[PDB]
Amino acid sequence: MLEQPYLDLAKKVLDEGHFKPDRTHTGTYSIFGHQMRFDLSKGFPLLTTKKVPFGLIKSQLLWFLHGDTNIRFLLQHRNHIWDEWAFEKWVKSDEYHGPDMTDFGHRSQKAPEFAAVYHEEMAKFDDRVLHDDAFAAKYGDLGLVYGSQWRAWHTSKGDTIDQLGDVIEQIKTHPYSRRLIVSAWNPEDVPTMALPPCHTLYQFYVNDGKLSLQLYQRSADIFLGVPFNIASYALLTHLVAHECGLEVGEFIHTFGDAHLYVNHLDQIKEQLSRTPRPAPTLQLNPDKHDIFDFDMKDIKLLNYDPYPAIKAPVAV
Amino acid sequence: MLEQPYLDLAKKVLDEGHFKPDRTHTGTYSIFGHQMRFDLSKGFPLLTTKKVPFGLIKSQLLWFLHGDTNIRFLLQHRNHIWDEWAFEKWVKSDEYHGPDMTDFGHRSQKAPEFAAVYHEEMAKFDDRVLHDDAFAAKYGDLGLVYGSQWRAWHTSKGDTIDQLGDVIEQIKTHPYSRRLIVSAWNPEDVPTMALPPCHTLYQFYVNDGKLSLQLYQRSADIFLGVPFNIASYALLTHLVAHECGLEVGEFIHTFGDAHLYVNHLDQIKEQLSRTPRPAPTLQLNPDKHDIFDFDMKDIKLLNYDPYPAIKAPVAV
Ligand SMILES: C#CCN(Cc1ccc2[nH]c(N)nc(=O)c2c1)c1ccc(C(=O)N[C@@H](CCC(=O)O)C(=O)O)cc1
Ligand SMILES: C#CCN(Cc1ccc2[nH]c(N)nc(=O)c2c1)c1ccc(C(=O)N[C@@H](CCC(=O)O)C(=O)O)cc1
Ligand SMILES: O=c1[nH]c(=O)n([C@H]2C[C@H](O)[C@@H](COP(=O)(O)O)O2)cc1F
Ligand SMILES: O=c1[nH]c(=O)n([C@H]2C[C@H](O)[C@@H](COP(=O)(O)O)O2)cc1F
Repeated sequence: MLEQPYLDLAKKVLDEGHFKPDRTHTGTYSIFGHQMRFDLSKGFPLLTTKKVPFGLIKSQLLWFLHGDTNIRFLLQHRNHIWDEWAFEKWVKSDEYHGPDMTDFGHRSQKAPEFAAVYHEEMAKFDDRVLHDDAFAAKYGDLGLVYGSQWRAWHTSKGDTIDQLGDVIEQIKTHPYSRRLIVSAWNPEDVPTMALPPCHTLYQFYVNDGKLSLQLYQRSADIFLGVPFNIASYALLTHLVAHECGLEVGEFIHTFGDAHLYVNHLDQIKEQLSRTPRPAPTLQLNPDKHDIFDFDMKDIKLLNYDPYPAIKAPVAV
Repeated sequence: MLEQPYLDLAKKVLDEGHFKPDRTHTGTYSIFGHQMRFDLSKGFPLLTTKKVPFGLIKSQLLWFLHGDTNIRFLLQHRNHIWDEWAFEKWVKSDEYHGPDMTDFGHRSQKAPEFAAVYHEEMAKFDDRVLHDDAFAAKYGDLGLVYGSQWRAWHTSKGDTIDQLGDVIEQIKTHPYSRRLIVSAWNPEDVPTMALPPCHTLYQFYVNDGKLSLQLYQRSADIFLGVPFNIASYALLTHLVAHECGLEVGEFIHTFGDAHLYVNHLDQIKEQLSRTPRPAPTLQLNPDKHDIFDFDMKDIKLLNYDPYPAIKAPVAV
């Protein structure tokens, strides 16, 4: 079945896992080291044992897949996953001056009155962004995010290398090469960023005509973060092979610290009260080949019958 | 037993492996994706089923572990593993002008007369290096090799980040962090190098006082290259914990393309005619703490009873 992978990763953590403090409060139960593997020939591992929502996953990928470091496309696609860091880079400073708000969010996962401000002054924020190009360009252009990492490596001699572009042009001409990597971890930049890229390195592979991919994710939350991650990189592979004219092999997903949060383990146990159903299947439009173009009307997920969605608290 | 890992990786390739052309002639049998794991508490995985030689492994590590991009320390330590690329960057050019030699080596693994030249003009090379500082500094300073990758990241704003230094100072103060990485893959530099770093990324981990490490190696030869690699990173971990005052956890070693060469598979089958013996145990001197200092008289391997060494041809 395609998603038993997750359920044996998540099972093995609350069984083998050993406790660690984190970079917040809530403890983690962590394993270090896992290869999880999915056979893309017969699927698209979006969890049938918990609604996970393909729409925000597509948007986010597509944002990444064509330069963007600016949340104004994400906002205007009803997606707000990367919304708050834009507010941290602003609540703090010199145009804004308003509410209490310096530090919000965690103290809004359980708040005071906070909800009508963290939700209403960072409403006004995300609004001005979508309509004020000036404002968009500043407090909504996040800088360094996977988008500028894959498509824009800033180099010691002035300019930017579009790495993923180059690896999709190697996939075509030179298929069998052991070099087919996109790193997202740049040292000049990591004694700095809010989050360093959690999705560090991913190499690709052809062999027999179908493209595998492997992703080393350095820090992974078992419950909330790992559902989107399997699916995104699975969506990213389906898209590279429709470009490079290849079939689908594997999506292999490796880990450093796969960790569960102690504040959401009653909830993972409830997910294991469910048996996986038949796995869903994606569609990508034939009339669009340069993967760089896809809108939402170019990737269709079909026949996803999920079990009810299970809620958990971003403490980060 | 600690090295059955290798023998089930190497077994699984000539069994599951599927054929691929490479960046040379000789075909490969390759798997893509493996986590291999060793429990350093009870060992030091140097193969007992084939002599592998700790001396050249120590030298090479130590070279790496204190700035060097120059083979004059490697030469003067009777090690010549990185010797020939120094000769390719020279056979080719303007001080040298001598023998036929432009392209040598492969055509010396099976040569014409080649042996008394590839071996005698690149004798004269490695000699002048060890005695002529001028010459050392040029045709023996390899530039970018793991040494300048770990200890010298060249940055867009002028200077060099000593990454490994910084990660050993984080290991001390902040132990439990999901950030403890040293990448060796720099994009500005990889549309270029002879070999891109085969040992791309490695993150570390404490938890309960003993340090694990995990290495994603992008391209690995099963037979010749993978023996040194398990041991080096195992030696590298033993050294970080004696610095950071930690015990030893695991050494986890992940793969992209683990591949065997078709020209050395009679030879791997002969290694599997042997049962592993008791695994060897290393020593690191108590009076030397800054790992940055170790000479050869600071790491002792004890009680390594190996099976005879099994020879195989560098075609690259
Ligand atoms: C990328 C990026 C930046 N971020 C920020 C961020 C903050 C805390 C985190 N916490 C955990 N455990 N994992 C994460 O991936 C994570 C990411 C993201 C923002 C939201 C979601 C997300 O949709 N969360 C839940 C929604 C339910 C809820 O909390 O109310 C989900 O659908 O699973 C994922 C990533
Ligand atoms: C690092 C680096 C650069 N290099 C260059 C280089 C060239 C061809 C290769 N071929 C293979 N299969 N794997 C490699 O790691 C490799 C590396 C190295 C040079 C020598 C050895 C080595 O000692 N080889 C054999 C020696 C026996 C022989 O060939 O006569 C061994 O001990 O296993 C390893 C790495
Ligand atoms: O440190 C090294 N490791 C390594 O394994 N090789 C070789 C053999 C390996 O199989 C190949 C990597 O494949 P590619 O041909 O893509 O470089 O280079 C060379 C080195 F310098
Ligand atoms: O893309 C992302 N992935 C991710 O998982 N996180 C979170 C949750 C994860 O557990 C943590 C990574 O650990 P660290 O605290 O070391 O950053 O950051 C945030 C993102 F933006």
